[PDB]
Amino acid sequence: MTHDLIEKSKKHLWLPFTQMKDYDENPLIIESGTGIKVKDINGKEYYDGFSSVWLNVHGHRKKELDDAIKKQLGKIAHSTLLGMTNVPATQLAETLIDISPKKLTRVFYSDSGAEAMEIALKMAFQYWKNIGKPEKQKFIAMKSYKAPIPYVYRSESGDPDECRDQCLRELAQLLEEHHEEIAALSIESMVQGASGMIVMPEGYLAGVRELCTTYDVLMIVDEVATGFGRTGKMFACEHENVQPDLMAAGKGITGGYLPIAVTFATEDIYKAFYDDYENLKTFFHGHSYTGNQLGCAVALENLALFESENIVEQVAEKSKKLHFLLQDLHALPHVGDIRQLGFMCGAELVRSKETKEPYPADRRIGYKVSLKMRELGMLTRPLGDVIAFLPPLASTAEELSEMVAIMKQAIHEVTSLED
Amino acid sequence: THDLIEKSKKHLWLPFTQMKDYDENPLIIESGTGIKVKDINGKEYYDGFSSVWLNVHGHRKKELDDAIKKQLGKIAHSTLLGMTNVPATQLAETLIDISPKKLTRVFYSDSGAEAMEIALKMAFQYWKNIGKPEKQKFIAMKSYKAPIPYVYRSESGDPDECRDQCLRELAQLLEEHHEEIAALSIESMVQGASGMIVMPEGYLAGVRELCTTYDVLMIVDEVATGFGRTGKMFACEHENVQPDLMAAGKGITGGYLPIAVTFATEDIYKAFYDDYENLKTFFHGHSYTGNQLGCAVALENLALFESENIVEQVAEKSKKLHFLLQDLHALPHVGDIRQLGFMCGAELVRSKETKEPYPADRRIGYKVSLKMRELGMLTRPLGDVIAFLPPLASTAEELSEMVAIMKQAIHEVTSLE
Repeated sequence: MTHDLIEKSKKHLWLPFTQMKDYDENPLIIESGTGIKVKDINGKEYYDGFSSVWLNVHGHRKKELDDAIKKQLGKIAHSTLLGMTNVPATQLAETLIDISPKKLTRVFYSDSGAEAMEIALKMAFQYWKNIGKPEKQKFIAMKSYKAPIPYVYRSESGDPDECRDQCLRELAQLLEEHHEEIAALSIESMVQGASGMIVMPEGYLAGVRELCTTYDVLMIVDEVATGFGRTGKMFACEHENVQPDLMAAGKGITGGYLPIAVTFATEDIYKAFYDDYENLKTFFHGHSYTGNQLGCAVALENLALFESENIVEQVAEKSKKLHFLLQDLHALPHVGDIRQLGFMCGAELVRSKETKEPYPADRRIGYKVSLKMRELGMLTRPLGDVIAFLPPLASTAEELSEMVAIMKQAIHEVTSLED
Repeated sequence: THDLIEKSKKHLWLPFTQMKDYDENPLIIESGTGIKVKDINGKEYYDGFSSVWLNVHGHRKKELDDAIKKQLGKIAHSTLLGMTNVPATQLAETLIDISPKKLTRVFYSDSGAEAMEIALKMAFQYWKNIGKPEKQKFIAMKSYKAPIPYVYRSESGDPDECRDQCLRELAQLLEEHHEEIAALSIESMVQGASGMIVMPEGYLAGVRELCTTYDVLMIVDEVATGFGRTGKMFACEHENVQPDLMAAGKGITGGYLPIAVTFATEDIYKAFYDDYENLKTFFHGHSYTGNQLGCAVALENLALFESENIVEQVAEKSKKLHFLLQDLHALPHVGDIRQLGFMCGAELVRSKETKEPYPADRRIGYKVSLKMRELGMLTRPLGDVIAFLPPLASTAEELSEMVAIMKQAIHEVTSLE
């Protein structure tokens, strides 16, 4: 029965990033998917409006991807990368090196995007110790030490450039007086995802790259949310032509089918761990399913679809009519901000335009909208009161428009009643 | 092909491996069948370490292949953030059925390492949520440090004495520090990467008793020992111990895909269950959590455990495995053999009366591993401990074939110091 599936789900599960009480009152259990839609156990279909949490590229039950996994099963599902390697992980690594910024020449596999970033930090940490400067041991976290990222929406000036230069100036001052103790800087690539789909103003990222080079601090670029076509580029750091020292990737790498993550490094960083085992230069980390054949085999096929379906350039083109559709959401009294880079978008809801006072958090306004969209046939995740919109890269222009329409209807319906 | 070899040296950066070593002796696997793998040159190897302690039924197991192809016909991945899917829901029920009584909750992640980190987050935040933020430190077993028994390197060589000594050091530590301690983290029955050291009879149960007495959460690591490896489904069954938190992975999927789990009691779960405003949510998790493809193969893996009574015959085959390993003990540089089920280790030593280790210098474990490779067998040394963790599907004849190769290899490298 379907009512006992539901019952067993709230008895045995503990779900990530969710208040289980919320899950218990509004369960949803997915059974299948095809194209850009998923279907629950009652047969109700939804638009994957968030690409299963921004990792689904070509939709579900993408035949080429289905076949690439079946093909790989005919050989071997998993052999280890500890001390040795396998065919698909080696082949993928070459293809990954080709499509990434030019100075990134090394691929270290891991199991999640979060582990890839932790790996980037250990690499940066050990890097300085290995080249004889163990005083460089602190990190700059871009919101250790904290530096501000520009958020133009709520921001005294409301100016992309003033916000850019003012934040850069704060970074610049932090380096000036701490840099000799700092190993690295970690920053999302063009878009702050979880912090509300906040797009960086032009010149900002190229500007922190520049400061990092000047202060001998490694720059870690997190591309887990933005990588593989999401922003209309293969990697988002191309928007500003920045070369990372370290780059984390995952999610869409497999077209969204399986867990694979990568930390890219430069050759200069790589060679600081290359030496006789005796002189202790080895980077002692890495997991047990790292470079899983099944995940690498579906990734290879994923990147073959990018190149044979000009996916990145389709995203960039489709993003043009998407712009106008999203900008029309401003017609609603409780929108307030619309942010977009490629298929990476957010609509920040407010109780009042130009005070921009948010709703009190206890009004659950992002969550109520997510729930309304859900009854309307569309899945997405609210980040606070920002409605995220990250549809599959393979999303049609008509599918794009159907999704924005459901989103607009949901925002209006919840929000018309709040105040 | 031939080209692959240099490509791998140019593009990869491998985990826990000095790349200069890899370049000098590259190994690139192309396929597998049963408990053997084959490299790009056609050479076959016994998978003597189960692809690092995760491969259960061998490679290209029909039922596991079929379970993934079937799940592909439905959906590969949909999220567990705020919602769920059928395979992850079904699997959770099954994992609850086969895990210790007191564990009722399944939290998914991507790796066994992540499962353990989640367990610590659960413990740290549990105490905060119920108004004991002072309980924020941890005991890690070898933050605070207490000793695990290493009977071979002990001055009594007596299990009970080593056990009781290490328990009273834990006691002493808890007595003065308990009010600041959130949790204690320990491997279940066997210290894996530390060199395959089997815990003495009564020790784990003893640590469970002290955690309960001093109100500290017991986090149990079953990532390496889990799923029949030690001749029980979970090694903690050996001493009937009930964890508060338990990390698992590896063999969960028969070794096919990355799925990991953190088990929890309902008491711990409830401290995060509240109306959203009360700020009690466990805000952690990730992307491919409860992946359908991984959960699908895991469900089938577990069905095979049942229909093939994997556990009852790991325990059976271990009996004769004991004798094969004890004969290995006859080599002048095998100082110790440790075994619990299919989890074994041969600690190498410059000489036995002295138990004196080779200088790490000489790379004895490493050159034994390379020798074994030449001989058609893969394993990973832990320092100068040669690990032997063969697939649970290994036959009695395959075990002895693998032991004979290990023996030859230790003999040739070692007699040669």
